[PDB]
Formats: sequence, C-alpha cells, structure tokens
Amino acid sequence: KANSEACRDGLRAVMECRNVTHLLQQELTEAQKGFQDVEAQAATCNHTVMALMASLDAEKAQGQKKVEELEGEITTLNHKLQDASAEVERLRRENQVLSVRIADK
Amino acid sequence: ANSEACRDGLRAVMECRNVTHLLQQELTEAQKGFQDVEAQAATCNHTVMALMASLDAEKAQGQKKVEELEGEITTLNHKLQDASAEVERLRRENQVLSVRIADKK
Amino acid sequence: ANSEACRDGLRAVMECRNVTHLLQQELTEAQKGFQDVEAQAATCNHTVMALMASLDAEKAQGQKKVEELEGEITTLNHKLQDASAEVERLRRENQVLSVRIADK
Amino acid sequence: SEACRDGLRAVMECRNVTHLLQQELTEAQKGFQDVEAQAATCNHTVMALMASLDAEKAQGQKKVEELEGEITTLNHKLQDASAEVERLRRENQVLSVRIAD
Repeated sequence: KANSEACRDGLRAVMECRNVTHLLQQELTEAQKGFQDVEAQAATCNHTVMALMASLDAEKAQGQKKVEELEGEITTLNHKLQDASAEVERLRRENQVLSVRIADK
Repeated sequence: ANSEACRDGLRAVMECRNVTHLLQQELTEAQKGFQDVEAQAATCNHTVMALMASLDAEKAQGQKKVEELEGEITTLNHKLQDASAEVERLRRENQVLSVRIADKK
Repeated sequence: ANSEACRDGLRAVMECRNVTHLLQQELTEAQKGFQDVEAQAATCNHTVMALMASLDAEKAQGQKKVEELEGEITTLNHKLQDASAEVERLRRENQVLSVRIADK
Repeated sequence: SEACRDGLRAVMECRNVTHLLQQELTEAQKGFQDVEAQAATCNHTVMALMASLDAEKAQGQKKVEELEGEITTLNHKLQDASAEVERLRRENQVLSVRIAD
C-alpha cells in the first residue's frame, strides 16, 4: 500500500541522481575545453618567446653595425677638419711672408 | 614540466569521466533494485491474501463438518433411545407371558 | 585570456564538486528508500509466518475435533446394533412363548 | 527481500564512487591552479623582454642621434674652415702675382 510509495520516492532520488550526472558529464567537457585552450595558449607563448629573444638580438646587431659605421664617420671628419685647419695655418703664415716681402721691395 | 600540469589536469578530467560512467552503472542497478522490490511486494501481498482466504475456508469447512456430525450423533441417540425403550417393552411383555404360563397349571 | 581559460575551467570543476554534494544527498534519500522497504518486508514476513501457524493450528483442531465425534459416532453405531440385537432376542422369545399360550 | 539488499548494495557503491569523483575533481582543481601559476611565470617573462627591447630602442635612437648631431656639427666646421682655405688660396695667388709684377 505505502510500499509503492516508498519505492516511488526511492526511484525519484535515483532519477535526480541520473539527471545530475548529466550536468556533471557536460561540465567535465568544459573543464576539458579549459585545459585544451590553456595548452593552445602556452604553445603560442612558446612561439612568442623564442621569437622575442631573436627579435631583440636582431635589433641589437643592427644598431651595432649601424654605430661603428657612424663613429668611423666621426673620426674621418675630425681628420679632414684637423687638415683643413692645417691648410688654414699654412696659408696664414705663408701669406704674411709674401706681404712682408712686398713692403721690402 | 612544461605541459605536465596541463596533462595531469587532463587525466584527472578523464578519470572523472570514467568514474561517472561507473556511477551511471551503479544507479541503473539501484533502479533495478526498486523495480524488483515492487515485484516482490506484489507477490507477498498475494501470499498474505491467499493465506487468509485459505484460513477462512478452513474455519467454514471445519465448522460445517462439526455440525453435520453433531447432527448425526443426535439422530443416533434418538434411535438408541427407541431401541432401548423397545427392549424394556419386550422384557416386561415377556415376563407377563411367562407368568400366564406358570399360573396356567 | 590566460586567466580566462583557468577562470572558466576552474568554475566548471567547482560546479561539478557542487553537483556531487547534491548526488550524495540524494543517494542518502535512496538509502532511506530501501531501509523503509526493508522494514515493511520484515513486517510482511512476520505477518506471513503467523498465518502459516494459525492455518496449521486450525488444521490441528479441525483434524482432532472431527476425529473425536467420528469416534462418538462409531460407538453409538455399535451400541445401536447391540440394542437392535437384544430386541431380536426378545421378539424371538415373545413369539415362541405367545404360541405356547395359543396352544394351551 | 533480495532486492533491498542488492539495491542497498548499489546505493553504497554510488557513494563510494562519488567520493572517488570528489578526489579526482580536487586533483583537477589542482591542475588549474598549477597552470595559472605558470601562465604567470610565463606572461611575466614575455613582458620583461618587450620591456627590455623597448628600452634598447631608447638607448639606440638616443645614442644614434646624439652622434649624428655630432656628425653635422663637425660638418659645418669642415665646410667653414675649408671656405677659409679657398679664401686664403685665392688671396695667396693675388699676393704672389703682386710679387712677380
């Protein structure tokens, strides 16, 4: 009489359990998505890190090769200037002689 | 140990999946459980109802035979009273004829 | 982005943890389910054994009582014959003596 | 009443099984935390390098143009001092010819 009734409740609790493992199953699939995206993300991050260092190195090399070029320029000009100041001195001193010789005759 | 954290996370997730299948199996079995208990109750209630039936019968069949046999005792008593009376009748009658033979000579 | 996959993954895990607690509760209700049913079966099982005893007890009286009276019947039957016998004896004597009187 | 017993047994078993689920879920929770920890080690690292690069540009484009504003600043000196050579040369040749006269 109230044996059908207890069985019933019994079956209800079992049925709640079934539905519930149902959500469980799916949320597990999301947990799986999570780790898989994390793997994808870390992979990209590997990619990025070998490329980062490489990029830095490249930049450095470039800057360097384009610096020892520039300071070869700087000294070259210092020389030329050193020389043109020399010509200037040669010419000042020489001109005086010529003008003194001119007063003399 | 790069991917080893993603991995271990992934295995756990799978293990959960295997464990919850096992759950589904064991709930199916709990469900069998309740279905069958209802089966058995039905059976038991039948047994109960049948046992009482066959008690009632016994009581009726029983008190029926008693009355049939108490009846028959009755008639047999009467018949013995009739026969016994008849025996005492013929004893008296006898003695009276015996005497008429003695008082004859 | 990094933080999001963790965030979302972890939430999932927690939701499952959550939902297992619910399972345990309902399992306990199932357990209650069966213990109730067991009680009821115990009862029904006692009720049963009782009738199987009465029935037998009832058979044992019926059996016996009937036997009683059926014996009472037989002894009356014999007594009935004995008296029907003794009668015979006497109708015999009667006719015989009554003739002797007729003669004389 | 075999059904109770068996039913009861299955129930107990779900209970056992569900606790195993709980342990494995705790172990998944662990995964996600270990991973988050590394995404941090990792983001940090990357971040540090971008920063290291950018600072290299700030050394680079400041050094270069500190030394190119040294080029042209010597160049102007060259142009001007060698304008003085052309002055003095023409003027030497003038004077030389006033001599020979």
